[PDB]
Order: sequence, then structure tokens, then C-alpha cells
Amino acid sequence: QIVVGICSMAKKSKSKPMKEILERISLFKYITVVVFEEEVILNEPVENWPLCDCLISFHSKGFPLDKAVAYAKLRNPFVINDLNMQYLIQDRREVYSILQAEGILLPRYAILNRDPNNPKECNLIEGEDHVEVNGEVFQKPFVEKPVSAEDHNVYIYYPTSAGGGSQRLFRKIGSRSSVYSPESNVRKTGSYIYEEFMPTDGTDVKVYTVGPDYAHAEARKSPALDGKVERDSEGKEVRYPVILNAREKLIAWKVCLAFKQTVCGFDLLRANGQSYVCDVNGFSFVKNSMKYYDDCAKILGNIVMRELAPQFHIPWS
Ligand SMILES: Nc1ncnc2c1ncn2[C@@H]1O[C@H](COP(=O)(O)OP(=O)(O)NP(=O)(O)O)[C@@H](O)[C@H]1O
Ligand SMILES: [Mg+2]
Ligand SMILES: [Mg+2]
Ligand SMILES: [Mg+2]
Repeated sequence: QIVVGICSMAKKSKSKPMKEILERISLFKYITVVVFEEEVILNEPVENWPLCDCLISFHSKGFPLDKAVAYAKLRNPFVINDLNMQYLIQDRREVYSILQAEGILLPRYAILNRDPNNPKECNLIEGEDHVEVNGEVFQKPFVEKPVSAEDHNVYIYYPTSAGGGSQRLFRKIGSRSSVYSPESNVRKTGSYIYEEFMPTDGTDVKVYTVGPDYAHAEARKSPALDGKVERDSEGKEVRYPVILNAREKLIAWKVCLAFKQTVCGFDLLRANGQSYVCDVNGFSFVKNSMKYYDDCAKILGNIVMRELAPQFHIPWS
């Protein structure tokens, strides 16, 4: 049997979408799935981790990515989502740098790197209705993102003409994804990316790749609007159907390959007749879609079989 090893925190490895996909990959005649226990990931040296031929592994909070990297170097499995790229995915500066290099449209942006021992010495000038970062002017509305992609405290600053203040976004707390604040001035500690605010119809397009030639997309209310989460009768967040256009399918192809993440989530802002990438999240599954579960498992299994059947002498067309 070809062994597909799953290496992530238990919250992820035991999530419903993970279980739905793994039960389906297990239906492949020549594939066995082995899910690495969290206690092993955290407490055992990599030399003791289960063997696999193909490794599906991804960082989330508390995950020892250094160990996953060392395991992959030690065992040389076929890696579905590249591990070293997952250090870069944690840094919004590195994400935007890769997107730029790939000719991918993204919001006009500037990086404010602030020295925590000399915080007033960074390249920031502030007006009541704009900031100037490294000399570049961003008129309000503009967006302020922590350089850490794991920090979801993204702020939007409203122009005086709209009443000023700001919208403070955060990891969804039950019924809310943002709150209005009267504060009009930008944060004065930390490093940030400042970006132009892209006007959309008030929704985000969420894209989920499984290899570069498959991408499921759906839309959700932007947390940049009022911040009240829309929920249906079953209690799940409202999603809107999306079909990606030719340009966006190419964006998906580029993102997947550029970040070397077979399974890759990213966000699009449909603004001014184009689509702009504002976020790349790496490993991410769609929830509550039986067709996605089917498709994703089939694609991943086929990828595994295509790559490894020859060395295993398994017939595969
Ligand atoms: N430049 C922009 N213009 C307009 N809206 C933006 C812009 N940047 C981000 N937003 C909005 O703010 C939301 C959050 O920003 P995003 O860069 O996705 O942060 P995040 O913290 O990485 N969120 P997550 O998808 O959970 O990882 C986006 O989904 C958009 O609705
Ligand atoms: Mg099987
Ligand atoms: Mg996002
Ligand atoms: Mg993100």
C-alpha cells in the first residue's frame, strides 16, 4: 500500500472536513491513510514519526513546522503542500512579494516596518484623512494589516466624509467579525501593511484550490461592512454561489503553483472590473459541500496515484 500521512494539529486532523476527505481518499484501493497523533507530533522526535510515501502537512497555531520540515528531509516523501513555503505564508509581506512576482493583481500597498525600540522613527506621516508610508500616500479609506498573517486584527479607516473612525476586524466571535471604533488614527506599535481599499459589492470571493486546475469559489459578506455575521436557519454562515471567470481561474492556477500549496485558500476582491488577491491562507478545505469533499478526495488520490504508482508497480492510466 501507498501510505498517505496526515500531519497537523488535532483540531485540524479531526475536523469534519478533514474526516470527510480522508474517508474518501481511503476508498482508493492502493492507498492507506495514517493520521499522525498530536502527542506524537509535539512530543516525539521526528525519527519516531510514522512512515509515509506522501505527506499532507500544514501549519496552524501551535504546530511545530520546524519538525515537519525535518521529518520531510529525513523521509523524503512526496509533499502535497510544500512545508518551507508555510513559513512565508505566515508573513503578509512575503505573500504580497510572491503575488507581485507572479504578475497577480493586488491592492496598491506599502509596508511600514517599525522598530519596537524606536517606534516613532519609522517612515510614517499621518494626516486626519490619509497616511504616508515610505512616502506613499494612502487617502482614506485604507486598510491596515498586521505583518503577521496569523494576526487577524485588520483595521479599515473611514474618510472624514463618511464620519471617520475605523472598522476593527477580528477572528469571528460568534455573531460578529468586526466592530466600529470612533478611533481615527492608526495603530502606533507593531509593523503593518497599508493598502488601498478596493470597492466591492460588499462580498469577498473565497477560493479553494485542489491542485492548479481545480478551484471551488464562494462568496461571503465582507467583515469590512458592519460586522454582523449572516447566519441561516441551521446556524451556519451564509455563503453565495460564485463561478470564477477565466482571469480568476488563472489566478488560482498561479497561486497554487507559486506557493506550492496543492490545497490552498485565498481571497479575491472583485473591484473595478478586475479581481484582486488580498490574502493567501494556504491549506484550507471547503465546508458543507458534499461535491467538494468528493472532488477534493478524488483529485488528491489521483495526484498520489499518478506520482507514486510507477515506483510501486501499480497499474495506472
Ligand atoms: N485592500 C482591501 N480592500 C477592501 N477590502 C479589504 C482589503 N483588504 C482586506 N479587505 C477586507 O478585509 C477582510 C480581511 O482581510 P484579509 O487580508 O483577508 O485578513 P485575514 O486576517 O488574513 N483573514 P483570513 O481570511 O481569516 O485569513 C477581507 O476578507 C476583505 O473583506
Ligand atoms: Mg484504501
Ligand atoms: Mg482573508
Ligand atoms: Mg488570511
